[PDB]
Amino acid sequence: NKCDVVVVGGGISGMAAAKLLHDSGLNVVVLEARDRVGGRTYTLRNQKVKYVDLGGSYVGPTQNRILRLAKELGLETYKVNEVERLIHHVKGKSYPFRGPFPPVWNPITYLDHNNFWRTMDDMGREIPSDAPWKAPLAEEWDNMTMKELLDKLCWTESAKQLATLFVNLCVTAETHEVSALWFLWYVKQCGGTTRIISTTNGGQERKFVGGSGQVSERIMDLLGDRVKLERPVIYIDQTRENVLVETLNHEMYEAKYVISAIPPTLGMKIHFNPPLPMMRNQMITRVPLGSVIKCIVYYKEPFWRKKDYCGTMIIDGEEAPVAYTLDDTKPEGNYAAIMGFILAHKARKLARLTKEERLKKLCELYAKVLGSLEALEPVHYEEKNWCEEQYSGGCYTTYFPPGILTQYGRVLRQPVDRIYFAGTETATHWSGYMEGAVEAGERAAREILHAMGKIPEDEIWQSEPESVDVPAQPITTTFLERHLPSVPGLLRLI
Amino acid sequence: NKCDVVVVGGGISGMAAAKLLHDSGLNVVVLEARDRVGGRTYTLRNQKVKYVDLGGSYVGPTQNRILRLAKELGLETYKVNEVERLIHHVKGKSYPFRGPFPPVWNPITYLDHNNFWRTMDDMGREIPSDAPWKAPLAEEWDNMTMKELLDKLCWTESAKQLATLFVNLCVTAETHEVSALWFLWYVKQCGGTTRIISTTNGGQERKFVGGSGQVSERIMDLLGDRVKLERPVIYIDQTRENVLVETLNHEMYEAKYVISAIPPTLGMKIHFNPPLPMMRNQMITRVPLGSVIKCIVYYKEPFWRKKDYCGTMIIDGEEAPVAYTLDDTKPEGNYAAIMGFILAHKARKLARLTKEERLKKLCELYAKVLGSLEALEPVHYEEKNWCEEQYSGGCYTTYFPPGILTQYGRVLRQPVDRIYFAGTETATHWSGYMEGAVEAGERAAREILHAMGKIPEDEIWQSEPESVDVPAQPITTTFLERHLPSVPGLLRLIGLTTI
Ligand SMILES: *Cc1cc2c(cc1C)N[C@]1([C@H](CC=O)c3ccccc3)C(=O)NC(=O)N=C1N2C[C@H](O)[C@H](O)[C@H](O)COP(=O)(O)OP(=O)(O)OC[C@H]1O[C@@H](n2cnc3c(N)ncnc32)[C@H](O)[C@@H]1O
Ligand SMILES: *Cc1cc2c(cc1C)N[C@]1([C@H](CC=O)c3ccccc3)C(=O)NC(=O)N=C1N2C[C@H](O)[C@H](O)[C@H](O)COP(=O)(O)OP(=O)(O)OC[C@H]1O[C@@H](n2cnc3c(N)ncnc32)[C@H](O)[C@@H]1O
Ligand SMILES: CCCCCCCCCCCC[N+](C)(C)CCCS(=O)(=O)O
Ligand SMILES: CCCCCCCCCCCC[N+](C)(C)CCCS(=O)(=O)O
Ligand SMILES: c1ccc2oc(-c3ncc[nH]3)cc2c1
Ligand SMILES: c1ccc2oc(-c3ncc[nH]3)cc2c1
Repeated sequence: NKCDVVVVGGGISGMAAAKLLHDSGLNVVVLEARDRVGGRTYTLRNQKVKYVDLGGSYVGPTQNRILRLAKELGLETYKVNEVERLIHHVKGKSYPFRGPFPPVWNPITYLDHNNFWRTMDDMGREIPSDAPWKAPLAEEWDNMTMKELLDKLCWTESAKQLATLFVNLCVTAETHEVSALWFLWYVKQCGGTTRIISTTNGGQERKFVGGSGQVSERIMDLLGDRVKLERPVIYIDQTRENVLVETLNHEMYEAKYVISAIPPTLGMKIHFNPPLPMMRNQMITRVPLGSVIKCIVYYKEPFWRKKDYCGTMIIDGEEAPVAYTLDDTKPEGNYAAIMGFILAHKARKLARLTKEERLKKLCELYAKVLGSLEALEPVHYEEKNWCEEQYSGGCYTTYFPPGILTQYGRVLRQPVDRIYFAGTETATHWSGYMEGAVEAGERAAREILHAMGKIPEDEIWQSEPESVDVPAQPITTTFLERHLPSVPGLLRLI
Repeated sequence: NKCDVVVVGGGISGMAAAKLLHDSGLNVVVLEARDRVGGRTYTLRNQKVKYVDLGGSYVGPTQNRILRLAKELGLETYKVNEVERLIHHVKGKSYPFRGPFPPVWNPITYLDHNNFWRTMDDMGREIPSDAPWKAPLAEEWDNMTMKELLDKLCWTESAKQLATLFVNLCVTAETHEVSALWFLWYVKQCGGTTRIISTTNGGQERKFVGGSGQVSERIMDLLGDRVKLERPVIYIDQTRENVLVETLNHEMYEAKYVISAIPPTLGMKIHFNPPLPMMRNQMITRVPLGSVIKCIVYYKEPFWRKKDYCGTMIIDGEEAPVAYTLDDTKPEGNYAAIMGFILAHKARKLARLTKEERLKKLCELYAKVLGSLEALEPVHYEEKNWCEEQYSGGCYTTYFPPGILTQYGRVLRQPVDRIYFAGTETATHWSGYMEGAVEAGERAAREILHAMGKIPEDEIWQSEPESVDVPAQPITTTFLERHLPSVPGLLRLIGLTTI
């Protein structure tokens, strides 16, 4: 089976790469392991839900590539509900609020919370988006976990508990599991603490009407039989004139170049001839993905709105199975629902239960947090545990344990002879997201066009015009936010 | 191709498992990815060296399973040279010594060093060998790195520097890369700090005459054509009555049971039907192996012995490419040589050089440490960087980063339907070593014999008689070693007295 380029993986990144090469007139083939496209996106349809995203779902301002590609494919977005108040549930009680962060009243606690977010952003400003290993303190920050950084920075338990929730929600991993350098890079490359965590004007702003799975599905529609489902790649041989790619179902493909568009560690499922260079050989064993169950509970009405709650809950404490929720009701106001994530160690702990047992735990939690018996009467339930997936390895994305990013980070996007590397993990802006999958797929495709003499080197990386539909507003701070002292700062001054 | 049991992997563990099963009367096949058996053991033979171990090589007292297996195969051991003095090189200078650790004269520094080793072993005694996640403080210890633990325990930089060399040499990883719970388990399950690090009476005491690769080679000889070389396994299907195992070169094997005798993360190279359970699916992405280049420099004579140095060097400092060496001269006294390890980040950093460039840096280092110009006159050089191996992933063994051993540790040797797990990583005594490979291969084989109804349950785990050729001396302490205070203990005493 001969072609110009074989793309390994039919997620957003693989599809985005294959579309760009196809549009330029090359013959492309996509080899997809699953019986479906979309990868870490997956939209389920049935009569009870109409459609529901069980994988990645949210898009927001500054994510211009995914918004442009989806629009071209005929998709529209709608705004996640944030009309009414958010809730922070702390020590068994609900506190309603508005804004990026829940209010803090104790003056010492206030200084400590303010300093924490401000310091994460100050640190990020020294970390290059395209080369975090070049931060002036790269080794110092990479050799400690986020747990150790929080222990140093947070003088109050209140700030440490909220910081921990923040880490667990952003990267589906425990603070002690991940490098401080890598985590600080991850926040900075999504535009900072406010942008990453916000609904209005942030990464949770919007969802696609009909589901995000439609991105990969609609590219597969364009490409037709160029997409081969149930073709897990098992072997890549670069010792001859053309590259040879073999699948598990005993097919052989021959191409001038390959794009690897799978999570980095899933490169281990492929046997290489000749062997990979030593730094990549070891890198792909050092880069796990996080752990999460995404759970959606359906109700007759969006009853929380009647109490002036929008459906967003930030829920602290070990006993709560879900630490974060958003309203998942359709833009038409029907199929009322709450989406929640079971994060990191809780995904491992609660996976032992039945689906019915998890539904009961969630409904009882939401009844307490929303202060409503209506939460105890679900009409339907859907969930997906991404820890189970052989061809994802987890969700949302790959995290770096201490020491790995500085030692192996340079390897991620370095070509290996005629194999180029896409996948959201290789992006420089919203890596981890659907936005990063588009950036990395289109960049890896343009590296091949450049290697073919079709475009100049300065066209490999390309800027994206801002979406007219989803424009970004500036992120601002107040004089007091910028200048109030930290807790040890107020002590040095006393 | 039909059989009772397919063993995936022909290193020591898979070879020990296959031998046990074969001896019990079962039909076994070994599917080995490489064109050779032995895996993380590899004995090179050529005219310049005669033979030389480029992978695992040392055995010692308390490693009774590997000693028994090797003896039965007709192999002999000899003692690594420790006749003359050891050297500790720190801050640019060499200090000769004898004993498990260089002597410390400053009384405050002495308290801190004594307390450090003592405390590592005290903590280890809280950790069950067969279940480290059951330690009372397992979560607390697993949620910090070894670097954080050294920062807390060591009240002198001298102790922290030495402990850092200790961690790097024991597990070919950095202190900040590894879980404190996992590292404390690893040391305890090798018999403790003295036993793991010693030559005489420890893990470095002996080598096999002719090389350790003979263990795997001689078992292949016993098994004949049951060992299939250049058969990398790509696919295991358990949806039917018999297990189906497919190889890369397009062959199919059918068996009642399978033993996976490969490093845990190399399980990712196999596509599973049905998919693995979620805990194992994630576990095999969380367990990297360490990084090392093993380097042997050959000389006309063992010239260091004439200066009353045995060849053992503990070398501190970033600029030193090699942090630990042993005399590698043949027991006959010829093919004089120094073996050195390039460890952890230095294996990555120095892999960029040529073989000739690395030889030059090693000779220049040895010349300074030994105060000997003769070190600049090598006659031959061999090396192996284990980081480059597709079918090993690194050496010596698998390490666990913070948080992993408590969350996923119980999965490591849990059977998946009809797949059982061997490999040194699943051992409970000298896991990471050739000893642990034998323990795990024989244990997994006996799990299958029990599943077939051939042996009762209490025979799955079996004790090993002590070697009569290499018996173990106990590790002892003195009254003062046991009861002298730590540095903060002493400060507490001072505070109390002066109150
Ligand atoms: C799973 C999951 C993902 C995301 C979210 C939630 C879940 C449960 N959430 C999103 C955000 C992540 C933040 O960090 C988010 C969370 C919370 C609030 C706001 C936002 C989300 O809502 N928005 C968003 O943009 N991204 C989210 N999540 C991550 C994205 O889903 C993810 O970034 C992209 O989908 C990744 O795309 P790709 O890089 O294209 O990678 P895959 O989807 O994994 O595709 C790889 C395909 O390759 C196939 N494969 C594997 N191995 C193969 C072999 N050997 N041979 C052939 N094919 C192979 C595999 O099957 C895939 O199809
Ligand atoms: C590499 C290396 C290993 C060891 C040492 C040094 C090096 C450079 N040193 C040893 C000590 C380790 C201490 O922690 C030590 C160090 C310093 C001072 C004293 C002692 C040593 O000297 N003694 C010792 O006992 N062990 C050492 N090292 C570790 C051992 O080499 C290792 O423990 C065993 O060899 C492991 O045996 P196995 O569990 O059987 O595992 P492998 O050897 O890796 O065999 C697996 C085989 O599987 C094949 N494979 C892989 N993937 C396959 C697929 N998909 N299909 C089929 N076959 C597959 C692979 O090719 C292997 O042959
Ligand atoms: C004359 C009185 C002097 C008292 C000295 C006050 C020091 C008290 C220690 C409290 C530790 C608080 N945390 C946040 C855990 C560590 C801070 C990290 S760091 O100290 O900035 O490194
Ligand atoms: C007479 C008492 C006065 C003491 C007051 C001085 C403060 C001492 C701080 C030194 C830190 C030493 N290290 C080893 C880095 C950390 C130890 C961790 S732990 O404190 O033992 O938990
Ligand atoms: C810690 C953990 C979760 C969090 O969610 C927010 C938030 N959501 C929408 C506006 N701010 C802020 C926040 C902080
Ligand atoms: C830290 C690093 C390496 C080391 O080697 C020893 C040792 N070797 C032989 C007897 N003791 C002790 C020791 C401590």
